[PDB]
Amino acid sequence: GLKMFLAALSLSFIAKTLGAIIMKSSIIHIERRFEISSSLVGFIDGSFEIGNLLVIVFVSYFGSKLHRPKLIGIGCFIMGIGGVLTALPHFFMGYYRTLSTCLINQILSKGCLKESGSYMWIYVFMGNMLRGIGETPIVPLGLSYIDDFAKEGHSSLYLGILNAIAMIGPIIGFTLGSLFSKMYVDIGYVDLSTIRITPTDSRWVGAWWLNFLVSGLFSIISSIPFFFLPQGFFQSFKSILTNPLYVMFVLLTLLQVSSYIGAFTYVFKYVEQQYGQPSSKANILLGVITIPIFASGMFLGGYIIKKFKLNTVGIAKFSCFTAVMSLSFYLLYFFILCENKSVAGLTMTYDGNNPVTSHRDVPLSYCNSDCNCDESQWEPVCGNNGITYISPCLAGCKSSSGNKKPIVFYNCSCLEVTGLQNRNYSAHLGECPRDDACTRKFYFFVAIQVLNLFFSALGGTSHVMLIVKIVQPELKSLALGFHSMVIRALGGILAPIYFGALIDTTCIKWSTNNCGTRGSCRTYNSTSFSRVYLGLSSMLRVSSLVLYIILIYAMKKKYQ
Ligand SMILES: *[C@@H]1O[C@H](CO)[C@@H](O[C@@H]2O[C@H](CO)[C@@H](O)[C@H](O)[C@H]2NC(C)=O)[C@H](O)[C@H]1NC(C)=O
Ligand SMILES: C[C@]12CC[C@H]3c4ccc(OS(=O)(=O)O)cc4CC[C@@H]3[C@@H]1CCC2=O
Ligand SMILES: *[C@@H]1O[C@H](CO)[C@@H](O)[C@H](O)[C@H]1NC(C)=O
Repeated sequence: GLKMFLAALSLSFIAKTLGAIIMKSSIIHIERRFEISSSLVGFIDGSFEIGNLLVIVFVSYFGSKLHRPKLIGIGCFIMGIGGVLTALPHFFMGYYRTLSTCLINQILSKGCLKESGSYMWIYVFMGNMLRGIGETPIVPLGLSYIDDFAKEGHSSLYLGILNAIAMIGPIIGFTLGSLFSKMYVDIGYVDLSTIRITPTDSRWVGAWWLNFLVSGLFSIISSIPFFFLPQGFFQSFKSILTNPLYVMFVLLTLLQVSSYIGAFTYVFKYVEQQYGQPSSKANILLGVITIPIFASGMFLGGYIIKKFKLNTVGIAKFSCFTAVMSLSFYLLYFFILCENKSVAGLTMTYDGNNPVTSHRDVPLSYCNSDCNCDESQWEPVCGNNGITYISPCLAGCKSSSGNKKPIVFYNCSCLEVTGLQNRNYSAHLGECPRDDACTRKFYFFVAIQVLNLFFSALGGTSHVMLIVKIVQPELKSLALGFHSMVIRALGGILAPIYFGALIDTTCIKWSTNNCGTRGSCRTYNSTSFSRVYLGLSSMLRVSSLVLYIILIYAMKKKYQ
């Protein structure tokens, strides 16, 4: 009889997952467009959790479940509104808007402060918090209703089946995300034949608002069927944290999730700054190749735990095994890397021959000297030598071909290598793409990501199964609830934040905002991005592994 409820919940789970990706696939765009640092784009990303942590508290004191289906419905409806709200800042903000050649010819010749636009991110941040306030009722209350209507061995298995179908969402999310990150932000408003920036450039902000509008409409449509369907605490918390093992595990999980959440939030920016790949490719490769294998990994983990008869002391050893395997593959990321992009004036002297300690305050070279011009304009042009430059004026170029589609500057004062004197010094817009070898290494990156995430998923269910055998039977609901709350809150709100702070400390060139304020990051120090990204994710992981080993030792003792 209750097939209706299951269908509806599946729609909702598909909707929930679609929502989460639409947020993490638009990070590279929202950040790029509202012009905020990586830290805030982490804050905005976390606000979703921030809302989740809010709704929890409000129900805990002065709230409770009542008529589950209508509640799930109002939750999904609020999630959809929130998606629509998050898309809304685009319709009342304005158009998302340097080719100046050398001006040796001419030499020695308030509103921005009051920029509400500067706190316009506060809109998206709110919308995401709405989404968080609305999503929370889905999972726990849906599982409660299931367990209310379930025969022997049904509610839990139902979680499994629903989780499987949910994996159809990330597939569409990334697929749609790959489609809308190729469409310029003002698509339909501006004639797309004049926009010079390309999807590979670092100023390209794709249609994120389409992502959010589609996610919101899907969420509302999935909220529709839920209507017309049905017709002390602290004391235990004390105990749950009194059990040393539980504490070890929650800490163990928190460490890994923070390594997962940071990596997910900034994987698109890492793909783009290390290898030359845009966001559209990354999105679709994660959606077509990685997600089916991730679902296969989750299924295989469940089956391995269900068939091989792995007990408590054994399930922990198996999950640790998955981790050693995942970490091994992750630690391989450090051998499939790529040299730094030589951005004259940022990683080297302007003459392109001497490398310097600081990106900041690099003295102008003869070539980039008399040509006085801005020093905060990121209009990158790469020359025949293959070294990126900052701006056509900072490269000392004199003449331009014109607004014709291929814009090739000439007579550039820099690029004064003596080996190409007979050759020209033309430099076309954009940065120059990385050598083929790096594009090749991108595929090793995708393969290592696939294998890592497969071995990660292999231990997915094991986490829930363990969090229930490490704790006394009468504390389970509270123990798993506190686990989920700690993981979501801490990992979700803090990890996108400090990962972005450290990625910020790796940034080389920032862009002026409306009124003289660090805006967004135009180019990064790839190698440092790695040591701060791949590095913080590895230590968090290694530390998780280290505690597991300790946990296994202890479990091997407690039961023996
Ligand atoms: C780029 O430099 C070339 C070579 O100097 C310029 O071509 C010469 O321009 C000047 C003035 O017209 C004269 O030397 C000759 O008429 C041109 N022939 C050459 C090769 O000497 C060219 O005009 C410059 N283009 C700009 C404005 O960037
Ligand atoms: C598998 C996933 C899509 C992308 C995933 C990912 C991708 C790269 C990544 O970092 S990477 O260095 O391993 O590539 C971390 C993660 C963490 C989990 C994250 C999602 C969970 C649900 C989902 O559909
Ligand atoms: C330099 O540019 C000229 C056009 O001005 C082009 O004909 C030439 O092939 C380029 N390089 C060489 C080999 O001189």
